[PDB]
Amino acid sequence: MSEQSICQARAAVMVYDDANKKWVPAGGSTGFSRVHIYHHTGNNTFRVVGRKIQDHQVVINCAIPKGLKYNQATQTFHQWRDARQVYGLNFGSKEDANVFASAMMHALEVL
Ligand SMILES: CC[C@@H]1C=C[C@H]2CCN(C(=O)[C@@H]3CC[C@H]4C=C[C@]5(CCCN5C(=O)[C@H](Cc5ccccc5Cl)NC(C)=O)C(=O)N43)[C@@H]2C(=O)N1CC(=O)O
Repeated sequence: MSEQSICQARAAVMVYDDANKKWVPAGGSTGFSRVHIYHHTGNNTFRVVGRKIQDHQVVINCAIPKGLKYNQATQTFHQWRDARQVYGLNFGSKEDANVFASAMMHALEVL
């Protein structure tokens, strides 16, 4: 397989609607997702890909660039921003937040 999952964590994936200063559910679909970080070993790249638990819709698919600032705002809500959007993960548990942050931080160390 070209891409290998390095973690799976449960979270409600949010994107920030700057115009209304409000978080809104990614993909317009309230509820929780299974959120992976996938590693493409060929070029050592990483992306966050999350799918709704119910209907499998992909609600996030974003690259993790070198130098990203991953903000652990709370024990259960982490966020980061790129050139177009601000993403937030409202984790199902502190354990899920810890798993995801570990993998993210690993990725950011090896990029
Ligand atoms: C899904 C509900 C949600 C859950 C939990 C809480 C936790 C706190 N919180 C926030 O939205 C916080 C409070 C202040 C506000 C102000 C601005 C925001 C919003 C937009 C981005 N931002 C930044 O602070 C970024 C972070 C950053 C730093 C460094 C690198 C990257 C980033 Cl992204 N700052 C820049 C300058 O990039 C922000 O997160 N905000 C969440 C929240 O209240 N709710 C409840 C609701 O919304 O009802």
